[PDB]
Amino acid sequence: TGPRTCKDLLDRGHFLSGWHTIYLPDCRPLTVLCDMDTDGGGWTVFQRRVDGSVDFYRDWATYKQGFGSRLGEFWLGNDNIHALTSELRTDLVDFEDNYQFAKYRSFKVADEAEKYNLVLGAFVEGSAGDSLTFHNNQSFSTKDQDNDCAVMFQGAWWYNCHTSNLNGRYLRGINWKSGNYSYKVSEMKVRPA
Amino acid sequence: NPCLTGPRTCKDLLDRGHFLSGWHTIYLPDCRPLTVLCDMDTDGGGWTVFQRRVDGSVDFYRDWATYKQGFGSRLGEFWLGNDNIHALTAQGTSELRTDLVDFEDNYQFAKYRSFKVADEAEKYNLVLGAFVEGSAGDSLTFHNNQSFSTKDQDNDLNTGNCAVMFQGAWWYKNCHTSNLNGRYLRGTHGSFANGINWKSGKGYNYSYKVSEMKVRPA
Amino acid sequence: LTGPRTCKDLLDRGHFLSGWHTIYLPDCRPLTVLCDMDTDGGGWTVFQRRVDGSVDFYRDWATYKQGFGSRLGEFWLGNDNIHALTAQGTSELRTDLVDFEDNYQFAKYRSFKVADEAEKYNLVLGAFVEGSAGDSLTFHNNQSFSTKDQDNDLNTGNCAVMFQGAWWYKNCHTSNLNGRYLRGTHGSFANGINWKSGKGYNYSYKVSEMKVRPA
Ligand SMILES: *[C@@H]1O[C@H](CO)[C@@H](O[C@@H]2O[C@H](CO)[C@@H](O[C@@H]3O[C@H](CO)[C@@H](O)[C@H](O)[C@@H]3O)[C@H](O)[C@H]2NC(C)=O)[C@H](O)[C@H]1NC(C)=O
Ligand SMILES: *[C@@H]1O[C@H](CO)[C@@H](O)[C@H](O)[C@H]1NC(C)=O
Ligand SMILES: [Ca+2]
Ligand SMILES: [Ca+2]
Ligand SMILES: [Ca+2]
Repeated sequence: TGPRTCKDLLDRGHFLSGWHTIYLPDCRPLTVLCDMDTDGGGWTVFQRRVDGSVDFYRDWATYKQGFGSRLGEFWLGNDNIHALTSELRTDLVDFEDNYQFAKYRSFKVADEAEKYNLVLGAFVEGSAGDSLTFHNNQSFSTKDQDNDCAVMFQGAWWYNCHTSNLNGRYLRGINWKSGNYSYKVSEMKVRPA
Repeated sequence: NPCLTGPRTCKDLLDRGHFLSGWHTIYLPDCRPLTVLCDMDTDGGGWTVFQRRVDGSVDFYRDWATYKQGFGSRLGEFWLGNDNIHALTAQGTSELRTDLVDFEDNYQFAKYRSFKVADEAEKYNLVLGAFVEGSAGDSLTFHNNQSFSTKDQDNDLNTGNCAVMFQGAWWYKNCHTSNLNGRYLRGTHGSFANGINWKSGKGYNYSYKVSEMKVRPA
Repeated sequence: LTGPRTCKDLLDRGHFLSGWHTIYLPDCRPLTVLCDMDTDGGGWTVFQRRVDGSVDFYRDWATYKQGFGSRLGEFWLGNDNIHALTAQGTSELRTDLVDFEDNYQFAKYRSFKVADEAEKYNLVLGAFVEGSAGDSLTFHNNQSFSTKDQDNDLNTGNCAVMFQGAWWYKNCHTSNLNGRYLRGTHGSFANGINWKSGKGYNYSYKVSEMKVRPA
């Protein structure tokens, strides 16, 4: 029928990163941020931090539906991420402009009934080093839902409790252990396996 | 056919499950499409943003015709246009919100119960309801029932030219206690009250990093 | 749709804010482009934008051909698109430049056309009309586009490599707007976002934009 993914869009000749609408297997439309530039492109970005203008210390309902701005920082929403999911790439930039990434061969979040349980594939490569497998098979947790954190390190993650905290505070935190240091830029993105 | 099925406000859009802030098209009461910036994130969301300053990349020291039609960029700073702002507030009760950020990352705000600008014939007269609350303090009530003025069309209550003296465009009285369309002066300035100023907020000598004005139906 | 064919059409239809809109190319191919509705009367289609150095412009032929970058920031629209945009009739060109002290310079030319890929996206430029940046494009008239992997210049070496850009290089250049984002004055010779008649071979601008409008 029409574009299912950012990869479809890239194959149809959309070469600039930006917000495009795609159709989920639901057939429900959704405008997403396509990264057409990184690692071959065709990535759908579901998380972005870039300047600390958006509060990421949010409750369950807010993470469920998504929040933020197409103009800047956002979380796409756990329902959308579930519908969406296919491999994972996390991109990270520090304040010295150093680039660091990690790539997982598969990435899926379950539905709300399974509390958006993270089921993550094998680490593939990445100067950032593996820091999410250790959170595999864990529900998602927000300040208004325990799960052995969210309040301790101020954020929301598949928390006993973490080795990455990308929805943490913009401290200039947004931590990746293998990578006390909060990154300038963080992006989480997906692409058909 | 799209007018009758399309959304009429950002609140409608939020109601249809649009949770990310961004530019969407809505249909004015006369059925004309208008691409607006929806703030879905702040104070429950569903706000239509008609003003935004963020980096000083756009000149806001503009004439009447330019303020009338709107100017700026969807990528950054803009004024939606006085005709559009009138169309959006002409019928019913839109509350107004003002969000301000300083260069030390202090977020401040002001909220009013209703906000309407009249049409061009009435020179976009401001009809402002009650100040509800806001950490930024009230700096708009002073401007109720004032015409809008630009450097080239002085409709203020000052014997001189407010828009020229304070280098902006606004519902100036004699002259102002707020000046959000003022120069992008970046924090403190020696020049007097000619920046993005909110008197009850950071005063007449400090120009905000971020300014946003937005409406939502009551 | 038979609708808007240019950013100027959009402006006439009452689109007053700069931003990305879709237009219909001469062949009815739809294209989403950045419209500058603010500058010099507005109605400009922007095909090049530098603003913060977040995008690598040191790219190969295929990449310049199809376009690259981001609607959120820096981009090159793509040589095929630029050709499609400028084949029929008269597009005038405006080049807008902003230094790190926020001073604006510009250059305006009466006509601007790039040929198709067979003709190596040749520069066909009209008379300089005015501009505070001076004229650093006319030197480049009637010259094939070159990238690091496709050397069509008049130098015995590879201009694109020597000045880390992609341009209508001769021997080698007087402007280099797709050069490295070097942030102001730089010791290194002429490998930044340079406009000789502007801030010279040793100053790289903060902002650069190249745009077209029906004359
Ligand atoms: C907005 O401001 C306009 C000025 O442009 C106000 O118009 C003025 O309204 C006052 C009411 O407070 C009128 O004063 C009254 O004058 C009559 C004589 O006509 C007198 O009997 C009363 O004792 C009282 O002083 C005044 O005429 C009028 N002036 C003009 C030039 O129209 C208007 O009231 C304001 N509107 C709102 C909603 O505040
Ligand atoms: C352009 O240059 C080509 C060779 O590169 C030459 O054949 C032709 O005469 C030139 N045309 C014009 C109009 O300058
Ligand atoms: Ca006056
Ligand atoms: Ca080659
Ligand atoms: Ca050569």
